[PDB]
Amino acid sequence: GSSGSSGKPAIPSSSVLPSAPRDVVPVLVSSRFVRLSWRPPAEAKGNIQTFTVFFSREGDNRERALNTTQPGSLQLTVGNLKPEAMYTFRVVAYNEWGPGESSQPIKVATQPESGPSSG
Repeated sequence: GSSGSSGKPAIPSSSVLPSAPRDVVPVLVSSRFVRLSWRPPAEAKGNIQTFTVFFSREGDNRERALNTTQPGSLQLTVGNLKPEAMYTFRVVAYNEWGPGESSQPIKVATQPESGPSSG
């Protein structure tokens, strides 16, 4: 796994930035959506607005971005996915400063939904 080669000038050395979240694990995965649960960062260094969760289909390079969590919850359910397909979910903390350390990219295979398989 190697992808990124990106960066901006005058950027903070992940000092006053929030530490990467706990290895996000697929507590609950569905055929259409996939829920994820992770622990909040102890050192936010300011005030966190929300958590950004990415998701992309196998092969493809780009990915969407869904940021929306409850007031006091680090759980976010991502829907509108494709069944019988490997997806790569991620998690990032966006605080006053900005996006701190990026979490580890996980791979979850959606559950089989009315698969075309001939028996």
